Amino acid sequence: RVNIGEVLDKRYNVYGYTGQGVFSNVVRARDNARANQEVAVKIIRNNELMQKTGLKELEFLKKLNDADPDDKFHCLRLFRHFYHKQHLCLVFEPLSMNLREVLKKYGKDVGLHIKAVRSYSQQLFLALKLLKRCNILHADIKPDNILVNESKTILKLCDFGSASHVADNDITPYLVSRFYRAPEIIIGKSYDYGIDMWSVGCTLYELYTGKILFPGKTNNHMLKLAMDLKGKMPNKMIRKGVFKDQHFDQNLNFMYIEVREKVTVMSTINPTKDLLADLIGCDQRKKVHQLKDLLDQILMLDPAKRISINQALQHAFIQE
Amino acid sequence: RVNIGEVLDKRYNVYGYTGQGVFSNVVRARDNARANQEVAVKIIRNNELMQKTGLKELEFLKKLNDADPDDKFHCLRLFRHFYHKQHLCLVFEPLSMNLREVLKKYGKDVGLHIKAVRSYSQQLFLALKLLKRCNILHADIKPDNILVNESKTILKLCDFGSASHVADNDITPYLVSRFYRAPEIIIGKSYDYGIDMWSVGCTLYELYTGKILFPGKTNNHMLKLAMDLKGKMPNKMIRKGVFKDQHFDQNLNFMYIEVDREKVTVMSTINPTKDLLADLILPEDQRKKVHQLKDLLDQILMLDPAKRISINQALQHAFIQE
Repeated sequence: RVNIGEVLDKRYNVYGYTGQGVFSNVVRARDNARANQEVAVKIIRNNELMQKTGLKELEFLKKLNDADPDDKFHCLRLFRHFYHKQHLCLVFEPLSMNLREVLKKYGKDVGLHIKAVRSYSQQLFLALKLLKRCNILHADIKPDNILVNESKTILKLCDFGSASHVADNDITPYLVSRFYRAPEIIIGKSYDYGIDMWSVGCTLYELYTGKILFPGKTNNHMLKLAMDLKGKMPNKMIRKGVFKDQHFDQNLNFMYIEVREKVTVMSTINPTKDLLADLIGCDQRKKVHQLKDLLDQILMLDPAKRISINQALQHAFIQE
Repeated sequence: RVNIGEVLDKRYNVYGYTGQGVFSNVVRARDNARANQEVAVKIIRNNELMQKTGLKELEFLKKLNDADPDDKFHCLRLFRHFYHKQHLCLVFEPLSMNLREVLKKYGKDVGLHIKAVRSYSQQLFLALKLLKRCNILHADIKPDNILVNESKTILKLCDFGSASHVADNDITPYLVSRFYRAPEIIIGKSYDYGIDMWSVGCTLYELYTGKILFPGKTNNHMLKLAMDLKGKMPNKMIRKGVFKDQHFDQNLNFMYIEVDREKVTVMSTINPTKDLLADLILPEDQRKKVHQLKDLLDQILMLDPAKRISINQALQHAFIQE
């Protein structure tokens, strides 16, 4: 809703857009008060509840920035905030583009160089470590919410409008964006940092292949695709889920919805999905193997068997 | 103190020895009351202090067996106990030999197959898991206290005569047999389940190479051997140590003691000379496993237990997951 050339807060001169995505306009400005240095300004919706979550996003970045004084854990750095025409405005460090758009600039299904993915994975885990340390769930990790500097060497985890503290975790199967939504959310089993880990694993595969790992059209389709990888969901797990019903029968069989309407029943699924295959189309192969193995250890259906952050950080794929 | 022939408790015919494990002789018997099924009877030593830890022993085994009904977690199964000529007697499921003896039947520095080692690794971590779930430290894990069945497919962690609760952590620099003793014990830092995981690491290496990992002649030598692997101990950690003064100077430099008359040499930095992969060494399937073992060992052998790999994480490690 803002115009180019507009000066905001008597210092920020808006010279362009990063875009409307998707709950707030983010603009590029130069800051008169600081030698015309570049900033991003996120302008939150004119909106009764959009601003509630904007004030949320403010607090989470404070704690996260307070907790990372030397900024070494790769979360977006918030500078300050103000109000303009009844909009809360957040001022961030300037960052060129998100990984969604770098991936598009790489072309249909191409992916990033394995060097890049390797470096990015380490930065994302450092980010997961900083989050857990603060007892925060980011709860929407994917390429679209990861930003990078102009040189594309440093990434930052951004958009904390979905974030929450670990404790208040509501029981909704629609937490996190679908493609990156972990099985313990869908099923209704209690969850924590592991969902952020699951999401990272989802986007690492996407960073390297250029493809969405689990393009499920619904929660049922998601669980299906997950179990096409790790076989069926563990039984003790299936049972702890407040929504297990919606997805399994008392014989703990998976009820898979189809096309008109169909509802097949499966007692076991049997892994169909070849990660290592997908991670290649046509010493370099060395690392791709490691990455596959890394993806295998973080995409475990039971959160409790999922690789820890420090072990991820310590994994062979990272250590080169 | 027993005679082959001697029947114990009106039911156990003692027919052979496994021996004087250490603090008590252990013999093989058949149980008349059960169609002569095989048992081991452990006879604790007269001493009033020794039978005091025998009660302790009985206690931890009952707890551990109690908390593991299906026996999924690889601790020695106690059947029952009686008394005999004033000795406490523990009756265990019968078990062939320890890993100390199987290692010797393999020959000098030969070690076991990597298949067996990874199988044993999982079983050992499973035992570590039960111990933590019962808030017990074992505190003497090493090949000698790990028994195995006839076919050597299965092992059991045994000899809970050094075990303790986690809460009453006596600051002694001599918990655990020296070669398997973690640096936090020696430095006098506060310690917990981490010391059993360290011990497991040492015996996995020793299980595969046939070699003792840290054959240190003194506590000070052990620290030296451990920093050869990992580098100098973290300052953050050296400070938390009640016995830091024995090993590190005011500047936190390691003081390495040697004989011939005792000389001391100070090292400010100590850079890793120990090459784990090259020790610890056939085909690419195996070789890949051995690299995995080497990666797993490196997480286990972190000088600071705070950084040391957890049990659940160890169980999920690639080396285990096959």
